Amino acid sequence: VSVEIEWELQKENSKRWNPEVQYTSNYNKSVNVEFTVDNNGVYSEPRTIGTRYLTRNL
Amino acid sequence: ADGVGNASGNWHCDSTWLGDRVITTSTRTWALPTYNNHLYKQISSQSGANNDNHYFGYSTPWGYFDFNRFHCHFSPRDWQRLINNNWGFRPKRLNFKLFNIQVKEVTQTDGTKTIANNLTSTVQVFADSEYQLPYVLGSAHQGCFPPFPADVFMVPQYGYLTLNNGSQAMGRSSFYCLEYFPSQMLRTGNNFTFSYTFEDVPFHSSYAHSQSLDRLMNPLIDQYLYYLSKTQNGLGFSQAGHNSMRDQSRNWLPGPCFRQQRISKTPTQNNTGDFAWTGTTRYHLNGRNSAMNPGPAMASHKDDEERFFPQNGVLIFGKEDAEKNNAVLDKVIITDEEEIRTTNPVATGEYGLVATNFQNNTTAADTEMVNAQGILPGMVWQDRDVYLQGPIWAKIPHTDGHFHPSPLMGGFGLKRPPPQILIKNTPVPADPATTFNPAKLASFITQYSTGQVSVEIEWELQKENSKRWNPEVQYTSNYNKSVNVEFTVDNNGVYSEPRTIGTRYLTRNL
Amino acid sequence: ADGVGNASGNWHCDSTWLGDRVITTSTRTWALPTYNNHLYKQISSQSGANNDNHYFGYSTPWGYFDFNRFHCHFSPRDWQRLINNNWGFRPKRLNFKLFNIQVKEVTQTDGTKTIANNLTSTVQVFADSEYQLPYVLGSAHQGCFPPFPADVFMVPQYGYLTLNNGSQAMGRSSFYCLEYFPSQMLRTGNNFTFSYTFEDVPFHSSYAHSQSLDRLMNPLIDQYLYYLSKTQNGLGFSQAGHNSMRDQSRNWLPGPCFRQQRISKTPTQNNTGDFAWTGTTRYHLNGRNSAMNPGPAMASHKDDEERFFPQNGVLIFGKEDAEKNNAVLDKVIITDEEEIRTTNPVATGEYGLVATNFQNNTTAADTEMVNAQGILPGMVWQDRDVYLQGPIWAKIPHTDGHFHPSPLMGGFGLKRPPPQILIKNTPVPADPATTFNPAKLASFITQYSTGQVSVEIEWELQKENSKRWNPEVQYTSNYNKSVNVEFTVDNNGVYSEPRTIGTRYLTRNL
Amino acid sequence: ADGVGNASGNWHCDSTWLGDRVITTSTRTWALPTYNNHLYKQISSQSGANNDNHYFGYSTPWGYFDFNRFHCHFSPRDWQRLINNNWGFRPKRLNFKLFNIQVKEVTQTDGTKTIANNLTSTVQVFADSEYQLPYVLGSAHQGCFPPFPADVFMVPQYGYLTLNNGSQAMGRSSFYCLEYFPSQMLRTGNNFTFSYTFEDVPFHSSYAHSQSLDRLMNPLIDQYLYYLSKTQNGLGFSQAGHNSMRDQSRNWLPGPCFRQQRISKTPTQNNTGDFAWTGTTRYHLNGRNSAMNPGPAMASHKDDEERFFPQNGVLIFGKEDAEKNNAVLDKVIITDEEEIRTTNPVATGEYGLVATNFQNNTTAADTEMVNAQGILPGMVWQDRDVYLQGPIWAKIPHTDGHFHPSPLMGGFGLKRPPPQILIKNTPVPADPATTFNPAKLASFITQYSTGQVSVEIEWELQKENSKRWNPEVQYTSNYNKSVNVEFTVDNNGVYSEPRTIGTRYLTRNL
Repeated sequence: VSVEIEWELQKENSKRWNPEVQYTSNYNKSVNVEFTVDNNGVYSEPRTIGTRYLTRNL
Repeated sequence: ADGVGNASGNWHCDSTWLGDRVITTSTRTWALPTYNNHLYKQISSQSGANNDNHYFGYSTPWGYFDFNRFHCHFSPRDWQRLINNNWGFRPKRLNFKLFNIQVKEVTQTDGTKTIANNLTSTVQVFADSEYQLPYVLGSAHQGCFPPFPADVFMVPQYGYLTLNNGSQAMGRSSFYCLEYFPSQMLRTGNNFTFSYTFEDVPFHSSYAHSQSLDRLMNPLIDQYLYYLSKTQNGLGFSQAGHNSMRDQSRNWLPGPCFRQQRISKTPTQNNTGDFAWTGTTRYHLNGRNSAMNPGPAMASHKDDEERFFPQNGVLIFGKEDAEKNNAVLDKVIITDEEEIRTTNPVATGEYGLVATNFQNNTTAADTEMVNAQGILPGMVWQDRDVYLQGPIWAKIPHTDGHFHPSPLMGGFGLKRPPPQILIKNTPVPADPATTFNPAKLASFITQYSTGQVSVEIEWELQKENSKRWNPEVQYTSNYNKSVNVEFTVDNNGVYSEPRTIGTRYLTRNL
Repeated sequence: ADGVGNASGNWHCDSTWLGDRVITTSTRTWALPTYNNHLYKQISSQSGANNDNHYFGYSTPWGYFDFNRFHCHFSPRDWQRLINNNWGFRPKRLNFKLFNIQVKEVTQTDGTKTIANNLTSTVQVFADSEYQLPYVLGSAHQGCFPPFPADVFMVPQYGYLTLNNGSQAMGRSSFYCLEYFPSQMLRTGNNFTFSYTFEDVPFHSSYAHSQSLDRLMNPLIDQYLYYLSKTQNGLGFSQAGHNSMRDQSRNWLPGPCFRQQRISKTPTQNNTGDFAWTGTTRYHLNGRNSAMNPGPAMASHKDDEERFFPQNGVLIFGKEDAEKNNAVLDKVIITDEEEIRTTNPVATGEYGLVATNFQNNTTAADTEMVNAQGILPGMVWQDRDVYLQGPIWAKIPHTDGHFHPSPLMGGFGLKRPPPQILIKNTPVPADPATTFNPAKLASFITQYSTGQVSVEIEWELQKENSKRWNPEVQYTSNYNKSVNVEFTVDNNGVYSEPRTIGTRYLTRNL
Repeated sequence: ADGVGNASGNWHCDSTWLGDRVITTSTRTWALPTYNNHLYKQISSQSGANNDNHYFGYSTPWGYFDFNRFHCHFSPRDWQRLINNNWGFRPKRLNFKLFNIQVKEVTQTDGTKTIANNLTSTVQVFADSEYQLPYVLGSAHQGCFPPFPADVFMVPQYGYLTLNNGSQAMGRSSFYCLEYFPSQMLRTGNNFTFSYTFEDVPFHSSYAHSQSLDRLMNPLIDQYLYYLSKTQNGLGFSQAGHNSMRDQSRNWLPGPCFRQQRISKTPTQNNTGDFAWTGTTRYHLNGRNSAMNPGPAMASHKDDEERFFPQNGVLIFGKEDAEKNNAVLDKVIITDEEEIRTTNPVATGEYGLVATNFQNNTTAADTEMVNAQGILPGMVWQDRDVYLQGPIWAKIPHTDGHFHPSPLMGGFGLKRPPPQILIKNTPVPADPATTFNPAKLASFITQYSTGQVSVEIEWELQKENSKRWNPEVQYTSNYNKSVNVEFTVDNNGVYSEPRTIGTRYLTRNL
């Protein structure tokens, strides 16, 4: 079974000077890589990821 | 843009009444200092402040122009023409111009100040037309064009707030550098012009209802519907009619309310303790309390109660000589929303009574007051009135949802309001050292600027088509003699606005 | 070029992101003194100087404009947009403008300074577009456009060096008179514009490898090739596989290295003597020693050694309040090249081990460390990263030969770089004597100039096409509360860059 | 794509010699199991492994096709035709086809296996043409097309490595899901075709020099230049000539070298200890040591030393019956690079001698050996030879810099090499439960697939234009009688490649 979805995007036009908060992987070493399979082939989603990172004025 | 000896604009101050439109034009003289000694600064509340009062933000070297009050554009006579003859009005478009720029340099010397023209200095100006900066118009700040066209005013300094946690900042807090925008640079020969079109908005309602929501029926005829008129010794049902209007079935409901405390203009009728804060109605947001002022549109008092007003529920203006802090009642002017008592609950009362239990042979029927009531289907209401000295528009916050976005201080809610116009004196360094120093320059020539500014607004009018036989109420000057004439200068040249003037005089049926 | 009362340019400071391009525009206010009291001067080192430090050259009355750092053109947010989303970028073209020229005269008088406009004075400017002058951009000097657009800066003085023998000069030493060039002369109404196109250069690599050069094989499958796995009691040969990756045959070699001394950020782990000079790696040229700083691109430390850094092998920036001399470790920011450890040797280790003898029945096999290794066929390497506060380009020396001319401090090597832009206040003599004197005039009116300068650069971007499933590392602000916001002004108006920001976040396979 | 009873391709195995081109075509029969029971798995080294051997990566359910050895495409006779007649060759283009797909299902039952056709099952295949996956071809792994066209081979399993720190992973480590690519799905009637064009690459040099770099002069004539021929009792200078060739001035230098240990094929001439690891030349990368095998192209031995070979410096192939671990010398075939001794240093010697001090009246002149020497201007060298059983191409790592990217195991360096072709049996679930279970399905029908695969490569040839009078050396079979014929099957049907065959037979001047 296949499903294709087209999504429309709204770009960011901010004049903010300082850097934004951004979703990032941890750069440090670890036993497993987040959002991958383990040694037994089980895929896992370690954490939830929302959408709200960039900012906007009221 | 010609040069030193040629004026770059003329004085346009006028009002033109054309049919279903009125065009106001206003010109004033302004003066702009150097703010913050050219620097941006982080600003925040002190450690000892109440949590409700903490903040974090920045002050900028820029100034900005604010024409967001009705008396910037309408003379008192013009306002009278508007409100006595029209059921509604709204803004349509505007033009803005900055001209006759003059830059001055000030030198302290030994004992006295010396002022001279700096012919080669520039001022910078830009309009934030993409709404990329925090929008501080619409907070009812001072610094507008003065109501009397001969008065000269100081341009206010621009600053803004961002996310705070106590007195500190959060990672998502934003810092804006206004030099990171394109801006026009003006020498004394140059000028700046901007034009803008208002988005469609509904007419402000300048009228009062001549009917109340609970008396919309024909007083001569009974209803065909029945209500429960008797419980004692068995149920009984009756058709309501002219002798019981409180019992008739109806199609609509009064508007929402959030009840406020009741203050008396008679001093002996008030409690003598300190309830100024504890008596206010407040909203709780991220651990901080804010007064809900003025809050939802609600009538100020009911019939024959005109001595009372809601504690935080009405706009209050100062008289010309009023102090900034702890002015007495006689020095302020309290607006009165009584005209909306036909559709809106009184601000200091309950919405109504709701049933709380199940009545039976052994249990009486119980009710309790509802002091805060949100929207219900079938509700109708009027928004707060606008005033000659009150605000005009506000920016609707950019959010997923809002409901009926009429700004609660009154006026027109706009998604894309008139843009902020920012202005700054370009810094002119004093003589630098003759050996290279990498530090940023800290030594500047003392300067300020002055010029004229004009704004033209086209307003659309909604005419009155009433069949009312008897004369209307109308706003009028008093015809009797007096020591001064209202809305004029006194013997010392001080202009004053003696009273507030709303818009609701003509009437309309529900 | 119109005249006194008309601005000759506008403030353009913006960034525009279009598809595979980003256009930065930067404007600043500058001030230029008179340098050297209008004179050219021979300058040289003192007799007592160390031979390594001798020099001979000239200082000129001219100043020059330097925009050769990334933070001149990119706000911190813009830099974030760049590095989180793109695998590479390079400059394409630029425009330069000098405008709103103001010339001031200063008079000492009796007790206080007086400053006035000199409307008829001129400033001279020219771009050395034929590269006829010594090119001093690209030496990482101070005096650039400040990173924060509201700061005002002093234009640095131009000087240069030529051949020296000790403190003396050689017959082939060159002297350049900058008045022997054509230059434009500007009064307060005039402006100057220059445009330039960058030569084709490879994209900077803004990415880290997600593989290391020694792990490029399929871990599931053995090699068909054999290696010598056993010498004891006779030779034996094996096919390497997942359990011995150190033995597999490979196609490529790590990049070159020149080993440097290892410094610890933990104070007690360092020797307490004076090795600051004697510990550095140096090159010997015409009898003079120069530190090799930063030297070849090499990784700063290996895994889990992040407390160590190479003595002369990394760029080091000061914090805002750092002293010029002998600042402590906590006052500086040390860059970290660890991302290139996948292809490049660690700066503080050996390249490897080489065989030194012939083994036999009576003689064991011997090896020794190779601490300096030049290029070999089959080597691959990454160049040093670029930083928000680091340099952009350098002029490739004009020579018969060079190899891989990526400037070692980082950035883009250019045969024909952006030309030097030279500027000077034209001398205005004071009143001469009324009897002819042939001596050159020594008495001048004290003057300085100020104005605005703008530079626009178009950058080409290389997009990321990765099939990586899991999320990338990304540069981010901290989300927690803090007393100040990073990369902003403080309560006194001082802008500061708290940390260095490299370009290597996204990943790519080898 | 017609259906069950129609073949989807024909057997194409041929070689066509046309002028300056040769087209090889190769077809084989393959079999593909289910790998990893359909799962992706994280794989890593054990805790007890040597740091040099740690790794982190993933094994995938996919297989892949590898034709990256010369004997996949050239019969031994064809290779002879190539090397005896041509000075060079390079690949130009290729076509790939997968066809006659058959999917089988296996059932265990009670005592014996049962195999049947699954007519509706599919296999998935795609070519990674954008180079988005780790490229594991070019590591000399097993699993290629077998050299003898009648042999049937198992498709090898695809896996890859990413960044490791010890046995753990780093944030920048990448995970790739191959189902996140588009792929063609084939039932038994379907086929797959792919075509590719090689990028321009230089011809492999199939020739040996008939001159050595140190004898390029005219032996009959003296030089006009002088050298220092006498120091004793005063300096003296002479013109070099035929009797002193070691003293003549020359224009060029031998190629670079990194010296390796010397192993004897005579067992008693070797040390009896364990130097297998400690004797190797190694590079040090991010704390890990890797043998430099084969390393820079260097001649295996000097004249009359043919019993010696460099420890880690030559390709070594197994004889047909060689063990995987600790095979004795008689069971392996050691390649010999002696033909490049004309321009390249011998692998087991020094590059030369360098001066270390300043000679004077009291101090003798000193030199020392240089055992590792990088590139110098004026160097020339030959790259390593290619072999009938050796690799063809390798992917040049994607990096800022590389030098002379000829892969060190031999063959053609390619920025955009022939893409990896990945293939997998689509999983077919067994009967699921009749009540919904959200867990992923763990129970599958046991299947494998088989089919034919073809690859056609067009090669460009560089002809020989020599004026040499005397006959060349040529690769030849032995003409004498023998029990078996070289490069054939034996009485049991085992094909074997008895010896390695290089390309360098014809000669050319320097």
